[PDB]
Amino acid sequence: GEYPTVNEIPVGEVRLYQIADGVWSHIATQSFDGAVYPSNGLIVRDGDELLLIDTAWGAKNTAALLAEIEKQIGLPVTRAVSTHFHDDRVGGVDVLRAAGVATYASPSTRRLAEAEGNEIPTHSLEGLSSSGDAVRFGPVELFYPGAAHSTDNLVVYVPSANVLYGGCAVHELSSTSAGNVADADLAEWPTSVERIQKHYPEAEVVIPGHGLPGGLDLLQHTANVVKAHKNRSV
Ligand SMILES: O=C(O)/C(S)=C/c1c(Cl)ccc(Cl)c1Cl
Ligand SMILES: [Zn+2]
Ligand SMILES: [Zn+2]
Repeated sequence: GEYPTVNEIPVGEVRLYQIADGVWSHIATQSFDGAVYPSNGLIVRDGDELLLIDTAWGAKNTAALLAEIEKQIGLPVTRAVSTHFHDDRVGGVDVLRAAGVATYASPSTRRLAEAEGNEIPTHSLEGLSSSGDAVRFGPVELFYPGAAHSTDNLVVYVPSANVLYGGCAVHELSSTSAGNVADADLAEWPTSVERIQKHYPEAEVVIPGHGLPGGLDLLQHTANVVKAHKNRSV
């Protein structure tokens, strides 16, 4: 009865975990380049509707996510935001868009998704192109901390619950490296994390893109891991 881990979730199944009143994470697993990884997203209650943050990493997982939401929560998902362009965030957007969900991402994320051959959210989120930018979107704040895991990565804050969803710019405490840095800005990532720390000092829960949620220490840990990664790589 703890947060589910990668070995507890078959590929194709999705679990929900209650984080706060009206805030849940969704957890799925997927195979990528030969290994299996867990991945998180967020669900936030918006009246009698739900806001989804990130897909469940693929069409089949995302269909399973919608079914699990309908079963466990029973409110309609009306909008979704993808927090960067990789398949763990946008894979499944076509399933959402067919199910009548309005899908959103920054123009940067949409253009990078198109270039990569990934699914593309329908609507552009303006006002997030400069580091430190923040905009309101239903029950959350979207924040662009600067380049980190990717140049387009957004974080999401739920002010009613002081929940910070860091997406893939934030690592779990057990992480020992920056992971796949193909699209990363390793020089900027620690500064981007500092911007998050300064902007959301009252966060009570921090949810990484992959792995276990914790407190504010996930932010400092991430900066530490990324600096060490860069040092080892240099
Ligand atoms: O480290 C992470 O959080 C992710 S999203 C790595 C990644 C990369 Cl860099 C490209 C493609 C894909 Cl599918 C993944 Cl999972
Ligand atoms: Zn990514
Ligand atoms: Zn990721």
